[PDB]
Amino acid sequence: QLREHVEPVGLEGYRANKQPPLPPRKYFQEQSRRWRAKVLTERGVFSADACREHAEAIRPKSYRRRTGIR
RNA sequence: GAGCAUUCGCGCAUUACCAUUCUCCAGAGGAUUUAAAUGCACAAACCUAUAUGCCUUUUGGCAUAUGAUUACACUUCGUUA
Repeated sequence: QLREHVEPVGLEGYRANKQPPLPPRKYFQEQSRRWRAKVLTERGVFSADACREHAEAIRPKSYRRRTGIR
């Protein structure tokens, strides 16, 4: 609590002290899943969208950990 | 039958990002999402199924008359100052 409010720790810029993003929330995961199902249905497996989405899925991602319940 | 000649038309096809790890994982299951009538309801032509008045009720029951009789009117294409 003192680290949050009393000592001066969050006083630098944004480019310093920035964090990796939190992982995508479940609504956005469901939206992306629906988009991928749409793409594989009406555009095909061998499309640029499907292959690019798979290629972006295979690469690792730098994330944080959720601390709260939301 | 040439032509995306024309239409803020219709249907189909197509559009590529390159990291960098603090995301719980693996299975089981078939919901959600997307796609489209050969499904549903009708519509349009096409084919099939006597007159007066009473009651009608998506339609027939009742008297009369050309009437118990093998018989009878009509679709005429015209054009030559």
